[PDB]
Amino acid sequence: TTALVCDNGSGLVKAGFAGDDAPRAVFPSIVGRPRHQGVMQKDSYVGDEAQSKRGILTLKYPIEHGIITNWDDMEKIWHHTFYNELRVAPEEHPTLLTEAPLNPKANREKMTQIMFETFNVPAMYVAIQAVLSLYASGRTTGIVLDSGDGVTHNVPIYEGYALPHAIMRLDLAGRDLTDYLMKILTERGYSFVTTAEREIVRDIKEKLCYVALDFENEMATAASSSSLEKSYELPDGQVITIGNERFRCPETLFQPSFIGMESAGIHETTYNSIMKCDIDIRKDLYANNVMSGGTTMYPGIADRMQKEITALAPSTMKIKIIAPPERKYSVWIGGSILASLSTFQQMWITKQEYDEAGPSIVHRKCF
Amino acid sequence: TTALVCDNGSGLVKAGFAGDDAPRAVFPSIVGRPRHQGVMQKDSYVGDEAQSKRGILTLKYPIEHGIITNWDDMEKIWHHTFYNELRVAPEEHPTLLTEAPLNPKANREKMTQIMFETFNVPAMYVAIQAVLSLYASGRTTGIVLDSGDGVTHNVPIYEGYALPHAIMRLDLAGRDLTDYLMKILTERGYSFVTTAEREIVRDIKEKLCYVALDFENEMATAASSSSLEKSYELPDGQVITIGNERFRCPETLFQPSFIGMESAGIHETTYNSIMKCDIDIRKDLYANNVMSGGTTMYPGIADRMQKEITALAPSTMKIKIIAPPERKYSVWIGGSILASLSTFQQMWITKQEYDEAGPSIVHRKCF
Amino acid sequence: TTALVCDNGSGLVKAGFAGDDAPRAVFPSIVGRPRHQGVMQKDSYVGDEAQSKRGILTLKYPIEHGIITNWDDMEKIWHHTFYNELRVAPEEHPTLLTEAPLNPKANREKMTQIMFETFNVPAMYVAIQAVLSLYASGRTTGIVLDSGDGVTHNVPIYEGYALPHAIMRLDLAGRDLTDYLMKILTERGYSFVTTAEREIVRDIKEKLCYVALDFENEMATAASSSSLEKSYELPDGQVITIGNERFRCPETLFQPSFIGMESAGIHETTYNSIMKCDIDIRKDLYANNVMSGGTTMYPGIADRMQKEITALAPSTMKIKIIAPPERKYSVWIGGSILASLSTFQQMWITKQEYDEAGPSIVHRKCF
Amino acid sequence: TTALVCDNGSGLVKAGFAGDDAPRAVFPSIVGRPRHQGVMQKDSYVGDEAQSKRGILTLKYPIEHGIITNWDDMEKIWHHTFYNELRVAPEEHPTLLTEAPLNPKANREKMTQIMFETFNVPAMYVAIQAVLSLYASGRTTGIVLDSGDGVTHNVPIYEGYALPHAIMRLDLAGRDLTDYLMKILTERGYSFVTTAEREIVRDIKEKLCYVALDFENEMATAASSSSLEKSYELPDGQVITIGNERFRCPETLFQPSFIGMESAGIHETTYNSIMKCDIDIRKDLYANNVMSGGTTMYPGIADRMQKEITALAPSTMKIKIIAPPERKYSVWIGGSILASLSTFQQMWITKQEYDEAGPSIVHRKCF
Amino acid sequence: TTALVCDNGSGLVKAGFAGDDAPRAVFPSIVGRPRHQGVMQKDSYVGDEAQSKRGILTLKYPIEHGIITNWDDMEKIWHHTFYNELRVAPEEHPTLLTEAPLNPKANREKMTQIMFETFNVPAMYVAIQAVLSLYASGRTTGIVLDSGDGVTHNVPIYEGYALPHAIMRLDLAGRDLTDYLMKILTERGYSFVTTAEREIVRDIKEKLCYVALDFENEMATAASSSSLEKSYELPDGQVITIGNERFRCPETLFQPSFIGMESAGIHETTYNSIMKCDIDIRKDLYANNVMSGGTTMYPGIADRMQKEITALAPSTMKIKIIAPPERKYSVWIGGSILASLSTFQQMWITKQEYDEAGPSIVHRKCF
Ligand SMILES: Nc1ncnc2c1ncn2[C@@H]1O[C@H](COP(=O)(O)OP(=O)(O)O)[C@@H](O)[C@H]1O
Ligand SMILES: Nc1ncnc2c1ncn2[C@@H]1O[C@H](COP(=O)(O)OP(=O)(O)O)[C@@H](O)[C@H]1O
Ligand SMILES: Nc1ncnc2c1ncn2[C@@H]1O[C@H](COP(=O)(O)OP(=O)(O)O)[C@@H](O)[C@H]1O
Ligand SMILES: Nc1ncnc2c1ncn2[C@@H]1O[C@H](COP(=O)(O)OP(=O)(O)O)[C@@H](O)[C@H]1O
Ligand SMILES: Nc1ncnc2c1ncn2[C@@H]1O[C@H](COP(=O)(O)OP(=O)(O)O)[C@@H](O)[C@H]1O
Ligand SMILES: [Mg+2]
Ligand SMILES: [Mg+2]
Ligand SMILES: [Mg+2]
Ligand SMILES: [Mg+2]
Ligand SMILES: [Mg+2]
Repeated sequence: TTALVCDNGSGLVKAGFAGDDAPRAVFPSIVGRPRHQGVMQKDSYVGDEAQSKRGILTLKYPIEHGIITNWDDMEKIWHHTFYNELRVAPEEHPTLLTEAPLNPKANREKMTQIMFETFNVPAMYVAIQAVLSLYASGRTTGIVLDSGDGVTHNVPIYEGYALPHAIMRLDLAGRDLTDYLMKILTERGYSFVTTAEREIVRDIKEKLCYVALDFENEMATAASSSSLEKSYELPDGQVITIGNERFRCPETLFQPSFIGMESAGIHETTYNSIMKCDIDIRKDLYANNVMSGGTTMYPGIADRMQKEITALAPSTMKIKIIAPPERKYSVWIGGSILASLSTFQQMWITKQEYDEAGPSIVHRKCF
Repeated sequence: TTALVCDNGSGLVKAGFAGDDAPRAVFPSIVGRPRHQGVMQKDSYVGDEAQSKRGILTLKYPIEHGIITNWDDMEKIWHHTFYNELRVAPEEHPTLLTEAPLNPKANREKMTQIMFETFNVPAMYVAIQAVLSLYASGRTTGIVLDSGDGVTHNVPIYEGYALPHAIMRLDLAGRDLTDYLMKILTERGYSFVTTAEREIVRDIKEKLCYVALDFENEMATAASSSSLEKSYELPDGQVITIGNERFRCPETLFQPSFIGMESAGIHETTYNSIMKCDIDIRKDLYANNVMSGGTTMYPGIADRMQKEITALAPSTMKIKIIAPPERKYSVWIGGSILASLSTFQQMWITKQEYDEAGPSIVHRKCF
Repeated sequence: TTALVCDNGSGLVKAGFAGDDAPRAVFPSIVGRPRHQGVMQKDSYVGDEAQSKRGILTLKYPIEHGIITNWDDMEKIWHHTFYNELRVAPEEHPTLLTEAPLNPKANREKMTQIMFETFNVPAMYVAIQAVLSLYASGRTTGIVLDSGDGVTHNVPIYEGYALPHAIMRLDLAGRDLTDYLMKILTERGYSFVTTAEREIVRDIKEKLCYVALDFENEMATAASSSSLEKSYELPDGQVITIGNERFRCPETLFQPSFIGMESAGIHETTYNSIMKCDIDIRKDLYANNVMSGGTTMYPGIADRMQKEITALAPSTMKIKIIAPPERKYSVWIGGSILASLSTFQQMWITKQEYDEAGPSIVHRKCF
Repeated sequence: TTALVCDNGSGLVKAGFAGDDAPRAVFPSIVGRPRHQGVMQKDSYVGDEAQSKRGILTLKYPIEHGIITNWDDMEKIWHHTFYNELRVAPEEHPTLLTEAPLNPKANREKMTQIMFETFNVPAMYVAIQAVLSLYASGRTTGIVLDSGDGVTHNVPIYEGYALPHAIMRLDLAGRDLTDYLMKILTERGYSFVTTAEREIVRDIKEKLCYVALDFENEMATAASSSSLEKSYELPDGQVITIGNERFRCPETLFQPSFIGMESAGIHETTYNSIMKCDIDIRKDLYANNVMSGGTTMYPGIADRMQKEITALAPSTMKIKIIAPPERKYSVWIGGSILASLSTFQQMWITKQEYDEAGPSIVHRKCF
Repeated sequence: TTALVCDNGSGLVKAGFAGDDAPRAVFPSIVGRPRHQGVMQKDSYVGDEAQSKRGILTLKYPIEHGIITNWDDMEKIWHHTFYNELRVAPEEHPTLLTEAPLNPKANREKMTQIMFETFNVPAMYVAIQAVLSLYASGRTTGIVLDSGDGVTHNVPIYEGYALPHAIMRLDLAGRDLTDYLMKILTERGYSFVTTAEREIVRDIKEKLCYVALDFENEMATAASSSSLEKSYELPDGQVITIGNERFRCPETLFQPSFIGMESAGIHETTYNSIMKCDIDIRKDLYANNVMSGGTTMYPGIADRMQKEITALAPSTMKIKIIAPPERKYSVWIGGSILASLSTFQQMWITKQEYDEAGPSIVHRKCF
C-alpha cells in the first residue's frame, strides 16, 4: 500500500497519499464545542464542520507552537483525518507524520504511541518540516525558512547534511500575527474578541495584508494618502476599512518588538543561522534561501527578505530567495516525495520494532 | 395513549391530541360571573359559554402577559378543557403544556403541581412557545417572532441550539392593542368600557385593522380620502365607521410609544435579538425570520416587517420573513409534532420523578 | 295543601289555586258604601256585589298605582277573596301574593304583616308581576311590558337574570285612560262624573276603543267619514255614539302628553329599557317583547307597538311582539306555575321565619 | 382686552373674565321649552330663567357626559352667556373654552367652528379640565380627580408633564347619582319623574347627602337608629324624610355596581391611574391627590378617599388628599390663571390660523 | 492655575481640582429627554437632575464600554461639569482627561478636538485609568485590576514600566451586571424594563449584592435556607425580596458564560495578564494586585479574588490583593496626584502644539 503523508500542522491538517502532488484533505485542525445548550446532538465538531458552525462554538486549537497541548482533541482530529477526510483504514498504510525541530521529545513519543496503539498503524516516521520542504524544491543545499501558524524555523542544509547547531526556531508565526492584527484593528474601533471572531481576523490577514518594502515610507504614505486603504465585508455584510494596518501586521515578522517579543526578525534569524555555519558553505547558503509555509505567502515578503539579507550580507554575495508558487504545501509535497523514495523504505519504524525498543527508537534522526 | 397538547395561551386555550394537525378545542380562555342577581343557576361560565352569555357577565382573563394571575379560574379553564371540550380523562394522557420564556419560575411550578395533584396527569412537560413554533415550520434555524394576546418574544435558534442571552420579551401584544383601539375609537365618539365591550373591540380589530406599509403616507391618505374608511355592524345592528384607526392600531407594534411604552418595536427588538448573536450565525438568522401567533395575522405585517428589518440590516443581507398560513396555530402544531417524536419520550417529567425531586425538577430546560 | 295564588291587582282581584290554569275568583277589587241612608242592612259591599249595587254606592279602589292606599278596605277585599270567593281557610294554604316593582318597601311589609297576623297564613311570598308574566309565556329571556289598571312597567330578563337598573315604571295605565276617556267623551256632550259612572266609561273603553295604526291618518278619516263611528247602549237604554274617541283614548299610551304626563310612551319606554341593557343581550330582547295585562288587550296594540319599536330599533333587528291570547291573566298563570315548581318550595317565607327576622326578611328578591 | 374663561360644564356654565378669582356668570346650563300652550310669548328659556319657570317646562341638558348632544341648545346657552350674563361683545375677547379628556374630536371641532363663525371670537383655546384644576392648586405635580355633573376623570401630571396613557375616565358623576337617588327615594314612597322633579332631587342630594366613612357600619346604624334621618321641605311645603338614602347615594361613587355600572370606583380608578405611572413618580403622585368639581363636595368624601387609597397603597406611602375649599370652581380658577400667563399668549388659536389650517389645528395639545 | 482632573467614566463623571483628595462633582453621566409632551420647558436634563426627574425621561448613557457613542450628549455632560458642577471657566485651567486602554484612536482624537475647540482649554492630557489608579496606591509596581461601569482591564506595571503586550481588556463590568440582574430578577417575577427602572436595579445591585466565596455552596445554602434572603423597598414603597440573586449577579465577573460572554473571568484574565509577563517580574506582580473602580466594591470580592488566583498561581507565591477603602475614586485620586507632579508639567499638550501638529500629537503615550 502507498503511504499516508500527514503534515498535521498547528493551523491546518494537510493529509493525503504519497505520490500525489497535492494533499487530499486540507482542513482547519480545530475542535469546537457548543457554548450554548441544545433545545431542539453532536457534542463536538472538527475542522471544516467547526468552521461552518463556528458562531455557536468555542474553537480550540489542540496544537500551539507545534506542540500538541490537548491530546484528546488531537486524537479527534486524527480520527477525522483518517476515517472521514481520507476515508482510509489507517492500519493498512504506513504514515509519515511530521514535526518542528527542537520540540519536546515527549511530543514525538506520545504521538508515536497514539499511532501504534490507537490507530494501529503498521509503520511510522516523523520528519522535520524544513527537511521535507527542501525535498519539495528539489535542492540538496539551502537554508529553509519555514513559517507556519505556530513556529518559524531556519534549518540550514548543505549537500544533504544538516547543521543541527545552526537550527534556529522562533515562536512567532501566523497566529501571533492574528493576535496582533486584532490589537491594531482595535485602533480603528473594530473589536474582535471571540475565538470565532479571530477566524474572521485570520481571513482579513490572508486577504488584505502585505509586506511593506520600506516600512517607514509606507507609514508616511498611509499617513498622507488613502490609496493604501481597502475595505472588507464581514459575514454580516458590515464593511470594515483598514489602512496602514495592512502592512503593520506582517512587519511584526521583521520587528518582533511590536508584540513585545525580544527576538531577531526572520531576516536577522536567517542571517544568524547562516553565520553559525562554516565559512565555506556560507556562499552556497546565501544563494539558496528557500521560503515555505503560509506565513511566507504575504505579497512582497520575498522582495523585502532579499533586501534585508542583502543589507546584512557582505556586498559580494549573491542573495536569492527561492519562494515558489505552492510553497504553502511544500512541506507536504516534500513528504510526498520522501515517502515514495526507495532509499527511504529502510527508515520506517515498524510496529514490531516499536514493541521491541520502546519510545527510545523514535529519535534516531531528531533535532 | 397519545399525549395531550395544551397551548393554553393568554387569550385562547388551544388543546388537542398529539399527532392531529389542528387543535380540537379552541375557546376564549375567559371566566365570567354574573353582574346581576337571578330572579328566574350557574355561578360562572367558561370560554365559549361566557362569550355567548357575555352581556350579563364580567369577563376575567386568568392569564395576563403569559402569567397566570388567578389560579382558581385557571383550574376552571383546565377542568373544562379536559372534561368538556376534549372529553378525556386527564389521568390517562401525558400533557405537553406550554409557557412563554422568562416567566416567573413559580408560574411553571404551580402549574406543574396543579397537573400532578388536581388532575393526576401521569407525565408532563412545559415547552417554550417559540421553540415549538420553529418545529411547526420544519426549520432547525431561525429567529421566531411569536406574538400572542399577552407576550411578544423573539427566540433565536441556530441549528437546534438556543441562545438564551438573545431571547427578548415584550409585554405588548394583542390585548394592549385592543386597549389602545378602545382609546382611539373614543376619538370618533365610540365609547367602549365594559369587559364585554372589549370583546366587541377585539372583533373590530380582528376584522378591520391592517398594517400600513408607510404609516405617515397612510396618515396623509386617510387625512385626504375616505377610501380607507370602512364600517362594521355591532351586535345591536348599529353601524360604526372607522378610518385611520384601522392602521393606527397595529402601528403600535412598531411604535410602542403610542401606548406610553418605552420600548423598541417588534422590528427593532427582532434586529436587536439578531445583533446579540455571534456574527457567524447572523446571516442565517436574517434569512429565517419566522412569524407566529395571532398578532402576526394583520394584513401586511410581514410586508412591513421585511422593509423595516431591511432598513436596519446591512444592505447585503437577504431578509426573508417566513409567515405561513396557519401561523395562528403553529405553537400548537409544533407541540403536536414534538409530543409525537420518539426522541422526546425521554423528556416527560413522570409523576414518580416529581414526587421524588419536587418542583426543582421542572426547569431542566428553561428560560 | 296546594298554594293560593292571589294576583291582587289594582283593578281586579284574580285568585285561585296553584296548578289551575285560570283563576277561580276574578272580581272588581272595589269597596262601595251607601251614599244614602236606609229607610227600608249591609254597611259596605265588595267586588261584584258593589258592581251589581253600584248606583247607590260610592266606589273606592283601595289600590292606586299598585300601592295599597286604604288598608281596611284591602283587608275587606282579601277577607272576601278567601272566605267568600275561594271558600278556603287561609291558615291552611301558603299564598303567593304579587306586587309591582319599585313600590314602597312599606307596602310589601304591611301586606306581609296582614297575611301573617290577621289571616294567619302559614307561608307567603311576594313575586314581581313581570317576572311571573314571563313564566306564563314559557320564555326564559324577554322584556315584559305589563300594563294593568295602575302601573305600566318594563322588566327586561335575560336567560333568567333580571336587570334591575333597566326596570322602567309608568304611572299610566287603564285607569288614567278611563279618566281621559271621560274628558274626551265630554266633547260629544256626554258627561260622566260619578264613581259609578266611571264604571260605565270603563266598559265603553273595553268594548269600543282600539289602537290606531297611524294616529293622524285615523284622525283624518274620522274627520272625513262616519265609518269609524259606533254606538253603545247605556244601562238606561239610552244610546251614545262615539267616533275618533275610539282611538284617541288608547293613543294616550303612546303620547302621554295628552294627559299632561311628561313621559315616554310605552314604545319609547320599552326601547329605553332595552337600551339600558348591555349590547350583547339587546338582540335577544328585541325578538322577545312579551305583552301582558289588560291594557295590552286593545285591538291592534301589538301591531302598532311592533311598528314603533321597528322605527326606533336599528333596521337589522328582528322585532317581535309576543302578545298571546289570555295575556290578561298571564301574571296569574305565571304565579300558578311558579307556586307549583319544586325548586320554588325553598323560597316560601315561613311564619316561624317571619317571627324570627321581622319585616327585614321580605325583600330578599325585591326591586 | 382680557380673555373670557368659559368652563362650560355639563351641569353648570361658569364664565367670567381672566384674572378675576370667581366666575361672574354661574347658571344651570339648561334649555327649557313649554309643555303647555299659551292662552294668555317666549318659546324657550335658558339657565336661571328655566329654573325659576321650571314647573311649566321640559328641561333639556345640551351636554351629557361632557359631550354636546344638541348644538342648537348649546348655541342658545353660549349666546345667553355672552350677551346676557356677561354682557360682552364676544368678537372682542379671546375665549378659553374647556373640555374633558378623551372626548370625540368632532366635539372640539364643532365647538371651535361655532366660536369662529357664529360668535366671531378673535382667538380661542380649549383646555383639559384637570390640567386647569392643577393650576388652581398651584401644584406642578399631582393626580387630579375631577368629578362634575357628567364625567369623572383622573389626569396624572408630574412636574408639568402629562401622562396620556394613564388618563382614566368614568361616565359616572353627579347626574348618575341624581338618577340613582330618585330610585332609592322611590323606596320611601317618594316618586320623582319629571325633568323638573329631578331638579328637586338634585337639591336634596346637594343638601342632605354625605359620604359614609364605613358604609356597612352606617347601614347598620341607620338600620338601628333614626339619628341619621333628616327631613327636607319641598317647594310645596310638603316634608319628606330620608335616612340611609343620605349616604347610599354618594356610595355609588365607590361601588358603581349600585347603578349596574361595571367599573372601579373613584378610589380604584385613582389608584389604577397611579399604577399605570412609572414607579419613580408614584410616590410624588400619592402625596398630591387633588380633588375638584362639585361631586367631590360631599361631606367626608376626602376622608373616605384617603382611607380607601391608604388601603390599596403600600403601607409606607404618605397618602394626602388635597381637597380645598372652592374646589367647586378650581377648573375655572385654573383657566383664569392660565389665560393670564404671558407664556400662554403664544398658544391662542387665532382666527387667521383657523381659516388657514382648518379644524386640524385644534388638537395640538389634546387627549 | 491648578489643573482640572475629569475622570469622565462611563457611568459616573468624577471631576475636581488637582491636589484635592476627593472629587468635587460626582454625578451620573446621563442625559435624559422627556418621553411625554409638556402641557403645563427644559428639553433635556443632565446628571443628578436626570436622576431626580427620571420617571418622565428616557435616559441615555453617552459612553458605553468606555467609548463615547453620542458626542452631542457628551458635550452636554462636559458643559454641565465645567459650568454648573465645578463652576469654573475651562479656558483658564489645563484639564487631565482620562481613558481606557485599547480604545479607538478616534475617541481620544475627537475628545481632544472638542476640548481645544469648543471649551478652549489651554492644555490637555489623556491618562490611562489603570496607570493613575497605581499612583493612587503609591505603588510603583503592580497589576491594576480596574473595573468600572463599562470596561474591566488589567494593566501590569513594573517599577514604572508598562507592559503593553500584557494589557487585557474585558467588555464586562457594572452595566452588564445590571443587565444580568434584571434577567435573574425576572425569575422572582420582578420585571424591570424601562431605562429608568434599570436605575433602580443598579441601586439594588449596589446595596444587596455580594460575592460568594464558594459559589456552589452558597447556591446550596440559598436552596436550603432563607438566611441569605433580604428585602428592598422600591421608590413606590413596594417591597421586593431577593435571595441567591444577591450573589449570582457578581458571580458573572468570575463566570462570564452566565451572560453568554466567551471569556475568562477577572481571576483568569488577571492571571493571564501576569503570565504574559517575563518570569522575573511575575513574583512582584503576584504580591501587588491592585483593585480599583466601583465594580470591585462588592463585599468579599477581594477575598474570592485572592483564593482564585491562589488556586491558579504556583503554590509558593504570596498572593496579595490590595483593595483599599476609596478604591472607587482611586483613578481620580491618581490623576489628582499626577496633575500636581512637577515632572508631569512637561507633558501637557498645549493648544499651540495641537494647532501645530494636529491630532497626531495626542497618542505619544497611548495603548
Ligand atoms: N495567502 C496567505 N497570506 C497570508 N497568510 C496566510 C495565507 N495563507 C495562510 N496564511 C497564514 O499562515 C498560517 C497557515 O500556514 P500553514 O503553512 O498552512 O500552517 P501549517 O504549517 O500549520 O499548515 C495561518 O496563520 C494563516 O493565517
Ligand atoms: N386574524 C387576526 N387579525 C388580527 N388579530 C388577531 C387575529 N386573530 C387573533 N388576533 C389577536 O391576537 C390575539 C390572539 O392570538 P393567539 O395567538 O390566539 O393568542 P394565544 O397565544 O393567547 O392563543 C388576540 O388579541 C386577538 O385579538
Ligand atoms: N279587553 C279589554 N280591552 C281594553 N281594556 C281592558 C280590557 N280588559 C281590561 N281592560 C282594562 O285594563 C284594566 C284591567 O287590567 P288587568 O290586567 O285586569 O288589571 P290588574 O292587573 O289590576 O288585574 C282596566 O283598566 C280595564 O279597563
Ligand atoms: N355641595 C354639593 N354637594 C353635593 N353635590 C354637589 C354640590 N354642588 C354641586 N353638586 C353636584 O355636582 C354637579 C355639579 O358639579 P360642577 O362641578 O358644578 O359641574 P360642572 O363641572 O358641570 O360645572 C351636580 O350634579 C350637582 O348636583
Ligand atoms: N458599592 C458598590 N457596590 C457594587 N457596585 C457598585 C458600587 N458602587 C458602584 N458600583 C457599580 O459600579 C459602576 C460604577 O463604577 P465607577 O468606578 O464609579 O464607574 P466609572 O469608572 O464609570 O466612574 C456602576 O455599575 C455601579 O453600579
Ligand atoms: Mg507547517
Ligand atoms: Mg400563544
Ligand atoms: Mg296586574
Ligand atoms: Mg366641570
Ligand atoms: Mg472609571
